[PDB]
Amino acid sequence: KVFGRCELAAAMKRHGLDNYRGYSLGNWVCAAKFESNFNTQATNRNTDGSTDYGILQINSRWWCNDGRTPGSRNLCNIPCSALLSSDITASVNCAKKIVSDGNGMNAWVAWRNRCKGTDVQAWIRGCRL
Ligand SMILES: [Br-]
Ligand SMILES: [Br-]
Ligand SMILES: [Br-]
Ligand SMILES: [Br-]
Ligand SMILES: [Br-]
Ligand code: NA
Repeated sequence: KVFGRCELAAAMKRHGLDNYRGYSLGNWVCAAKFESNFNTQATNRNTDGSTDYGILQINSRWWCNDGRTPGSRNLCNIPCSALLSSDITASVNCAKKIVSDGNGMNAWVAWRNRCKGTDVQAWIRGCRL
């Protein structure tokens, strides 16, 4: 599924992401835009052999199992394929663990480089929330 901007905002809000660990909704929508272009089916392989999955590009080295990342953990206790569903519940729950592990949303490189310190509220402007 490719989400619309306001559609994703509303889905994230319903799943408790608005102001989760102090990050306003616009941060999460901005990160999803530049990580996956709002596409739940996005995948990207990294040079170390791990793969990033889904709307928030969650990495297989630490967070999910994809059966092909040898030295890896599965901290969200899910198959990586569950992160590609049109239902974002799995991605959101896992993201909540990630953002809580100490480094905040800096775990998402695109957020750091393209959202951090910008007017992120712009990403939910005009939306019915
Ligand atoms: Br957009
Ligand atoms: Br915001
Ligand atoms: Br594995
Ligand atoms: Br959903
Ligand atoms: Br933080
Ligand atoms: Na893994």
